[PDB]
Amino acid sequence: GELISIIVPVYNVEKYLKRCLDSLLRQTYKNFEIILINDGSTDNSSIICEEYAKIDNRIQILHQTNAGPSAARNAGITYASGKYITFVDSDDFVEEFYLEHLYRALVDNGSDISVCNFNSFNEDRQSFLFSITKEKYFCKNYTIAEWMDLNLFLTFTFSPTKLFKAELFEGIRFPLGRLREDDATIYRLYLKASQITFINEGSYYYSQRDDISSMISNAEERIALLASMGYDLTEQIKSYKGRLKKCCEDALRNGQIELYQQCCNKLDLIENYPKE
Amino acid sequence: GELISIIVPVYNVEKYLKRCLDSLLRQTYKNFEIILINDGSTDNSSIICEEYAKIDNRIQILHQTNAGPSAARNAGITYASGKYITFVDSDDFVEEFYLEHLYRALVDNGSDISVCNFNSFNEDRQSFLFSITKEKYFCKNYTIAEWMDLNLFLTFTFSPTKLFKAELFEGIRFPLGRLREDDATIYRLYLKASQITFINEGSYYYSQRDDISSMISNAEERIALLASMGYDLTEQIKSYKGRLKKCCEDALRNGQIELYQQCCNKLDLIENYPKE
Repeated sequence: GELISIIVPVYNVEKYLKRCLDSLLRQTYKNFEIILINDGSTDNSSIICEEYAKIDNRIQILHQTNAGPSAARNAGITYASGKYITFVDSDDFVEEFYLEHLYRALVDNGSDISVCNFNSFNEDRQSFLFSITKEKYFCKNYTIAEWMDLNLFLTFTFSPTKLFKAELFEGIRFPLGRLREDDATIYRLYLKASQITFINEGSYYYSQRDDISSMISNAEERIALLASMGYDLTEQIKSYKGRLKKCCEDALRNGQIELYQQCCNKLDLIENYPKE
Repeated sequence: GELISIIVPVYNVEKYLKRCLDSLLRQTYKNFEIILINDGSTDNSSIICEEYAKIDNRIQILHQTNAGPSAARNAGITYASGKYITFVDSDDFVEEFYLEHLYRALVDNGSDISVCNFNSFNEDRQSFLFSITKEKYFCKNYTIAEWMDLNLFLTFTFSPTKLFKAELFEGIRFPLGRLREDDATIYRLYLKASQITFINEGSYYYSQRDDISSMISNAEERIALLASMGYDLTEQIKSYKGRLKKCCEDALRNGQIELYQQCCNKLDLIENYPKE
């Protein structure tokens, strides 16, 4: 198979990194590179990275001065030479057939992107939560319009579980210094695609154990773009109202007063002054 | 007539302030207060303010530590006790019948807001440009939907030439530390109104002699709000695409590289990947 680039930002994850890398080296799909971007870790993460690189030549390390998750992923994208690009968080781990299933689903269907689901692992209790069962398995091709019309966490705000043609990344980078960076970026990759293939399997495990401002501005930017391109807004509008409610209260609790002012005003307009 | 609050931010306008204030004290509509917000001027502006306060008791001065145009206007809004609120830039000046015409247009039509046009004065050549002639005069009542469907400078991004019921300002303030603050605020006041009256007279004179980021996020925010409230997006979408073009090139010229990738990417999507 053609080369897949796995981009893995690493920042102070010494407890979890070995589990992650072991689950990647066990992939049944062999032709990958793993790009570990150590974002200036101050625990043993950087050492663990070096140790794994010494026993598998598919692992490439980039050490860099701490600059945040966006900067780490953008470095991953710049360094990747694969035909495909996928993201794995160093907190998490995957089934041994993860990559292969994503690959087949993309190539056999002629899609530009393939997406699977995830299950969770509760670290506090050391137990899986299998929300996605075999009985609920399905696979499906989508147009972009069908894809954009929906969880919203899996789809828009979570960068892993997805396999991207590398050419999609022309002009697309994660926004610097900001959290909710996936939220701002992943959907722009969808808008580049012609067809997206989804597989409802939980092959990625999300280990389980805020940036209000970005939450709001990401939603506004996404709505403006979709509108300018002629996509339907119904769901994005509901999402936006929901985020405004959360912001209006949480900004106040955090003492983010100008943000509070803004969000309340916006929520006041939508609810009490709609068009007549 | 009921009290009109005229909010006038003052920052280092010693050359122009006397002209502005003289044109205001000559108003045929007498029942106003002028709130001068000296935003920590370092020329003779603050002294000129004090001199005028001594000969007309309708003038109230607020001195404050320099905090920007938004902070100055927000201070004006907080201190205003009028039933109506209007803005005058200290750079500019008005006809003697300016306030009266705005007042009548609002009250006689039962509107929540009245708006007039402006002409310009070229300071370098000391000459008027009468774009708005008497032969092109008209007056008209508008719904918000009719109003929102258009210059765009006069309407959305320019805070003077408009008379607002004071009640409209519940929850509405100019955004701190940002330029294009008018761009972000004025239209939110329109959305509070039931009916807007426009008078096509150039009774305000704009004296004639950048914030790329805000330009873009203001447009995205406005589109998201309007969409959420059910208004039409056609013109805003055209406005947005135009600002992206300007941003894509100007951000690059200024060395604003992350902003440049963002705007190019957005413009690339809109023009080369519209919905299929």
